[PDB]
Amino acid sequence: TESYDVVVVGGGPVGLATAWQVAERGHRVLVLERHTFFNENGGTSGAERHWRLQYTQEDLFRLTLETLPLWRALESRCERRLIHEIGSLWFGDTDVVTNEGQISGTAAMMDKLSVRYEWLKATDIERRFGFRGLPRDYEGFLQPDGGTIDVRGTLAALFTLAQAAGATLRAGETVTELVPDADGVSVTTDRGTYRAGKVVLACGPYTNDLLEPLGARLAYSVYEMAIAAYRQATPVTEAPFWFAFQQPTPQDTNLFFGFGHNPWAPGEFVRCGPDFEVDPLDHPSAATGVADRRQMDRLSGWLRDHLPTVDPDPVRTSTCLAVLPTDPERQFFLGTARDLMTHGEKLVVYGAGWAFKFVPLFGRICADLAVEDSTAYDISRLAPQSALLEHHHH
Ligand SMILES: *Cc1cc2c(cc1C)nc1c(=O)[nH]c(=O)nc-1n2C[C@H](O)[C@H](O)[C@H](O)COP(=O)(O)OP(=O)(O)OC[C@H]1O[C@@H](n2cnc3c(N)ncnc32)[C@H](O)[C@@H]1O
Ligand SMILES: O=C(O)c1ccccn1
Repeated sequence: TESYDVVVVGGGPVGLATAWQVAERGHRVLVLERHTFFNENGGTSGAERHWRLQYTQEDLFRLTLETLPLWRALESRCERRLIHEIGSLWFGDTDVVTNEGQISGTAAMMDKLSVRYEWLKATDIERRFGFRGLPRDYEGFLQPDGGTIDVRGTLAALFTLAQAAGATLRAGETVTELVPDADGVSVTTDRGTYRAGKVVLACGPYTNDLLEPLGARLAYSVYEMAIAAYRQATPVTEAPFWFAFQQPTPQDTNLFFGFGHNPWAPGEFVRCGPDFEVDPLDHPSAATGVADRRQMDRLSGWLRDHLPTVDPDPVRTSTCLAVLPTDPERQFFLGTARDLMTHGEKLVVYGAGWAFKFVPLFGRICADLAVEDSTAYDISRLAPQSALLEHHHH
C-alpha cells in the first residue's frame, strides 16, 4: 500500500489539472486513470471546445472572467497559445427557447452586462460565413470574443506539467472502492491499494459508482452525444463557432451547431453536431460509441443544404459523454462530500458540468480543497447536489 497526500481518480483534463496544481504546491499526488491518458471515451474528445462569453447565468460570466488569467498562465508555462478567438455566432429564429437558451433573451443579457456583439441578418450570415438558403427572417448575433480551445494541446500541457512537477501518473488502473475515515482515505483499484490524505474524484460520469457504497448519489444525468467531422471544401473567410436556433419538427428539435475552424490545425477538418433531445443513460457503460444514424443523416443533410463550405459526407462520426446537473438551474457540481457522508470532506468532488472552458480554474479549486479544505473562489452555487432525501445529522 503506497501513501500519498492526494489521490486523483481520473486522468481527464480536470484530473490532470488538479494533479499539476497539487504537485506544484509541493504535495505527493497520484493520478489513477482506468484507460489511457488522452483517451476520447469520456467527456473529452475531438480537437476543440467552445468558450463563449455570452450567458444569461451571471455565475458563468463570473467564472469566465476568473478563468481567463489561469488560461494565460497555462499558455505561458507550456509555450502554446490554447485559446483562439474565432467568434460565437448564434442565429436562426431569435425567440425559440432551447436547451442552449434563446437568442433575444441572451442578447438582452449582453446588452445589460455590456458584452459587445454584432447583429446580423440572413443575407449577412450567408455572405460572411458561407451559409446558403437560410429563411430570410433568420437573424442572430456574432460575439467576436468567442473562443475555441485546443483540447489536445491542453491535455499535453497538463500531462507534461503534472509529470514535471512530480505527480505519479498511472494508466490502465480502475479505482473500484473509496473508504474515507478520520485520518484519510483507503483506495482500492483493480491493481492494488493506496492510502490518501484526501481523494479528488474527477472521473467524468462515474462519480456515483464510488459514492453509492458510501450512501451518497449525486443528482446528475449522463448523455451520449453524437459528433461528426467534415472536410472543409472551400477555404475559410470567417469560420466562427455557430449554433442554429430553429423551430422543432415533429421528429426532432431541428438544432445544429458547428465548433468552427481550428486555427492551430491545417484547416482540413471541422466538427459539427445535432443538439437533439437525448434520453439519459442509466449508467455510463450503456454508451455504445456509435453515433445515432438518423441524427447524423439529419446533420449531414442540413449541412448539404445550408453550409456548402464543407463536404457534407462525414469523414468520421463518433460520440462524447456529457455529464450535467439534472436540475437545469444548476451548472456544476464542484465541492467536497462533507454534507453527504461522514468524513465526506476527505472526498473532493468534481461531479458535473459543461466545463472544458473552466479546466484551469476547476483544477486549482480541486487542489485548494484537497490540501486546505477551502478555496478563495466562490463555489456556493456549485455545491454537489444529492439525489437523495436529507435524513442525516448536520
Ligand atoms: C461530450 C461533449 C462535451 C462538451 C462539448 C461537446 C461534447 C459533445 N462541448 C463543450 C464546449 O464547447 N465547451 C466546454 O467548456 N465544455 C464542453 N463539453 C464538456 C467538456 O468536454 C467536459 O466538461 C470535460 O471533458 C470534462 O472533463 P473531465 O476531466 O471532468 O472528464 P473526462 O474527460 O470524462 O475524464 C474523466 C476520466 O476518468 C476516468 N475514469 C472514470 N472512472 C474511473 C475510475 N473508476 N478509475 C480511474 N479512472 C476513471 C476516465 O477514463 C476519464 O479519462
Ligand atoms: O454553447 C456551447 O457551449 C455549446 C453548445 C453546443 C455544442 C458545443 N458548445
